[PDB]
Amino acid sequence: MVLSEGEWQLVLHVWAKVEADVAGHGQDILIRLFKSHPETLEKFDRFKHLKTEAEMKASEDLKKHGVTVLTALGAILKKKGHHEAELKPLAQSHATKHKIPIKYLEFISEAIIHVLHSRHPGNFGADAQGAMNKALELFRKDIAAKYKELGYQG
Ligand code: HEM
Repeated sequence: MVLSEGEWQLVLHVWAKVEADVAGHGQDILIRLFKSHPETLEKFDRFKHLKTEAEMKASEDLKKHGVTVLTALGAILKKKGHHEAELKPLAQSHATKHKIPIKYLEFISEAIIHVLHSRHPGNFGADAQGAMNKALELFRKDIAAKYKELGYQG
């Protein structure tokens, strides 16, 4: 699949808003993920024990990891499809070290869309949401392909 320049502009326009507060958005997204799909929390030996949203919000480690993840995702999106190099180390650690099924990548995609829709309604209309979904689907398709080459494909 290929996104048009118009679609990348919609994606990068809302992402610029997200970058005004990377830590806050990372927190909102991770918490949304963990509450909506509790099973995903089990994959993190570092956060596995967090029982409530209040505990999650209070976690300095969780906030730090949210920044790390959003920064990695941001670097990928800014490549506008030419992200092959960035995808390699990412696919290897998630397939081989962390063992994350593709199923989970869809869950986080949903969380990202949910959060952007809540915080940026004016820059996240139907067209902008379609563009973001297309960018995330592209990301998932490429990660899935790498998973297979690596001998995993979760
Ligand atoms: C947009 C999606 C994703 C991105 C960009 C991303 C990115 C990252 C990055 C950059 C790290 C740091 C170093 C490394 O590669 O290990 C990491 C670690 C990790 N990721 Fe992801 N990830 C994504 C999705 C997921 C999902 C959906 C899960 C689990 C449900 C997951 C679980 C983990 C775990 C268990 C670690 C290590 C945590 C630790 O002990 O420090 N990742 N991820």
